[PDB]
Amino acid sequence: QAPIAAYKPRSNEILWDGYGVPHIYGVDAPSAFYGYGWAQARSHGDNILRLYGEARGKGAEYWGPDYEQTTVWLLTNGVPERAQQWYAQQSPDFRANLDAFAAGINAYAQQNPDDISPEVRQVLPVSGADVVAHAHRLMNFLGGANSWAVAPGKTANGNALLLQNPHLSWTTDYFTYYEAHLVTPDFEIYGATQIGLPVIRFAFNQRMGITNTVNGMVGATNYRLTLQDGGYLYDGQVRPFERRQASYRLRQADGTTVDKPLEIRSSVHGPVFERADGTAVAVRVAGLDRPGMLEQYFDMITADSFDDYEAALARMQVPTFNIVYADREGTINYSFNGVAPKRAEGDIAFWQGLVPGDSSRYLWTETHPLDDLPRVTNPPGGFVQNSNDPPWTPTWPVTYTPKDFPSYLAPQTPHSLRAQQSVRLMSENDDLTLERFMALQLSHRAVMADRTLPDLIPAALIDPDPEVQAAARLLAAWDREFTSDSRAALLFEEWARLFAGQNFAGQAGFATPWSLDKPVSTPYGVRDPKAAVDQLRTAIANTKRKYGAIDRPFGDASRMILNDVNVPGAAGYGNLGSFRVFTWSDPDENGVRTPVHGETWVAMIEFSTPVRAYGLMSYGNSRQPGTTHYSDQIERVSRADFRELLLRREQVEAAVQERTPFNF
Ligand SMILES: [Ca+2]
Repeated sequence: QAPIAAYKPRSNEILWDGYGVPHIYGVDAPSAFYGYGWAQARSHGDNILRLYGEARGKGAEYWGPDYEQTTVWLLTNGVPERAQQWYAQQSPDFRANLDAFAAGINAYAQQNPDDISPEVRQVLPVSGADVVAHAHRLMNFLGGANSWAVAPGKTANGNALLLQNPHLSWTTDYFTYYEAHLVTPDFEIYGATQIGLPVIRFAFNQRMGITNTVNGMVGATNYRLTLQDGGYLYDGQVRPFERRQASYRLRQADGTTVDKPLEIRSSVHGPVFERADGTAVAVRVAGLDRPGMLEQYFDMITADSFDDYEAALARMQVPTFNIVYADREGTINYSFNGVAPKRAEGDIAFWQGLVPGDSSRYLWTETHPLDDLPRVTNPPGGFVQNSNDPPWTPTWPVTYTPKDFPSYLAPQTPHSLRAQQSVRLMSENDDLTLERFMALQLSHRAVMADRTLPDLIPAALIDPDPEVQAAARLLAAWDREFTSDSRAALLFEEWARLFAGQNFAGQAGFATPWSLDKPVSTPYGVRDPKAAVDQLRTAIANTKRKYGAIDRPFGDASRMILNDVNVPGAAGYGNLGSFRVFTWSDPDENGVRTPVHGETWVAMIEFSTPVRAYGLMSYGNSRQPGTTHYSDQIERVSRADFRELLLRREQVEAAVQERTPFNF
């Protein structure tokens, strides 16, 4: 009935498990934020300090030419200054949490100076504003993911299920996910978030949890300016620019710095940039007046009820993202979230291109409230999903159509085959257990082979080239599954690179086009079989060149390699239909390839009492030099051997490998 008793921390301590996951126990909120700062510094200190330095607008100053473009970009958009403003604009309670987090970082570095790379030492001390600045850069001035939520009625046990499944870069520093656990007398949060963020974006606890995917919210407008007589033409008149003289320091090879002038020009729209070709472009970013994004996430993930959650969401301080919610009470929700300008005309394509910058006709000033955006709560189908598809099949049966919303909010483009799989996997299954839920997450179907091979194979068999004939039989015998042992998968990928373009998203070659009326079974067929066979001819050559043969085992070429761990790969490209994603790189000279992005933080939660959750982090929980917690999870990933996620104090106590008492 009621959830299990909340644990009441009586001292400040971090209990680390064997995988380098910190369980931070604090006697109050600032204590927990401090411990969290300390832990992030231990696990990712170098890259966090680097990023904070950048978000200060001091990249060029600290590290020279390689960081200058970012410095100019951030200074022109007034990011470091706005962060100082946002910091002061925090509620006093949340500002104290931000101060504590920054102090935790500083105290870690103070106590462990040997753990801090020489190049980033100059960044210290960090402040609450630094924290705010980085979050500002990340959200407003910087892939893929899956998301599932399942309602009780669709499960065997009667408890909601949740999937957290972002697919960002395995290398990009600011996209590094970190797993942590925060406990105070008043709240509990478990999950993953980008390094440097003091709040957990992919969070769950005993009561509730959320996950995120990219929706590509069009939160900015690029205005083409008409330059005339030193100014710009606007409503038939020439307006002079706002001009501000700024400057920044650039580190030289000899370790000195040089002062570089930077004039920031602004039109009524926003700051002005000149492009390569010579187009003067004013950039107008929505939601610059929304200082509460971090606290919004915090209030969302510590909500005592769905009503409280929705009230926090409705603040409109989080500028983008599809956000999916589930709780132990049994509510599931999908929200197409972001800060979207109210506009009187124009579809999404119009607002994504260069918009005329000569007229107040196109100057928006207001943004949509939450109730104007596509949302689904407890739908008849008993699930919600999003795999970066436009928000038109978030559940099945659908509860709204594209007509119900302004045409500028979201595209109406063909749903990817991964997204089609996502809908099929949830809709086609009933009486789900957590085990089965987890099994479905591993899906790696070559859906595009289902759509194309029935037409391609017979066409290829009539080609006079015996090697093309053999290729057809190889593809024909394939079970259309991206398994390690597959001898046809690599060849099929190579054919698809031609048939459907290098991103596998091309549509022109299908016989039957995509249709929202058949959203999980179109597009289908091969429009021009003869042409497709010539593509296979080329693909055969490409496969042999890249991999050495047309039938090399998929998991022999596709490897997951971190430090000295080298394990076989399975699953693949989302746009080919693989739900579980590994975006394999181009191969090296031996035909070996590894994931550029794909599965990173993967968690599956059942809101039973107590909750039960399993997860993995592909690239471990630390990237600091010398850590044992970088390559220590990837072998488990290769076997889909998920860790039980430990939220209960006694579970944490049984798993502890390191104890860090702390003071605040
Ligand atoms: Ca150390």
